[PDB]
Amino acid sequence: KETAAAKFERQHMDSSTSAASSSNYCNQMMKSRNLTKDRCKPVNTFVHESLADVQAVCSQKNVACKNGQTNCYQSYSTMSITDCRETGSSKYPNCAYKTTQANKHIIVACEGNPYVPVHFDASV
Repeated sequence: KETAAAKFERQHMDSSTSAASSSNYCNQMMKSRNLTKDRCKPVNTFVHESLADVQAVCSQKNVACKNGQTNCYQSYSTMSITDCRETGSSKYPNCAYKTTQANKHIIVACEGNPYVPVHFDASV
């Protein structure tokens, strides 16, 4: 099936745009990446940097993950991100989102050989 690394790219990477494309960005992207198929995923973050720069985070600042595991890493620089958050009106199958752009440090969990991002933990 889909590898964990491929799943991270599908759920979290959008290098095509530099910021939140428009007020409709999250509605379009949550659907097109298949994040509304079985339910409305309540929150998700997209990162607008190159794949190379996000993979490099696995050699940056080691920090504890929210779940207590020790394989999380925080970026030294800020990155361009978009947060998608489920609105009040939203009801499956018609999921609806608010789009918010920010520049923040990202925290990701890394695994494997090669050692690559597999989950998005937080932004700070």
